[PDB]
Amino acid sequence: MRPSGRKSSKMQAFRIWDVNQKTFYLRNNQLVAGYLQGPNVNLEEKIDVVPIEPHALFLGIHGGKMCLSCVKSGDETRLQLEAVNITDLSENRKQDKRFAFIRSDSGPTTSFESAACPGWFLCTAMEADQPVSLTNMPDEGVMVTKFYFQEDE
Repeated sequence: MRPSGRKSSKMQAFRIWDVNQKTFYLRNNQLVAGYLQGPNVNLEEKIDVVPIEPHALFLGIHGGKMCLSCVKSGDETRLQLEAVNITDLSENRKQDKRFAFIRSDSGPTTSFESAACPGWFLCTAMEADQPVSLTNMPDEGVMVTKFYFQEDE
């Protein structure tokens, strides 16, 4: 999540998929898993990745100022693209609250911790219909917390 800064100096545009012919992609309000629907490339998964110091912090852009955060739905909290209506306030480091992620990249594939140290846990749906999921339990036969990390187009 960066408001331009230096001109022509590397935009951090990020995309996520997996080697079993599966991809992450936004339709209206959620990043769908594996392979649902994409008729003539009307999706655009490019998000700006900003780190605290060792890779972990937050995500933002998806067309025009949509911030990927751990949002509060009363008692529950899931991954959401909230519309940020301010170009001046953009966090470089930030403290532990329901808004960051620990990106645990084990060489070619990662996992997403939520809030940051406490909060919610790293997975995504297995087949072509449900989305990205910050769950209540680890990988004890649950979902896909082993997904490949790709940059730009």
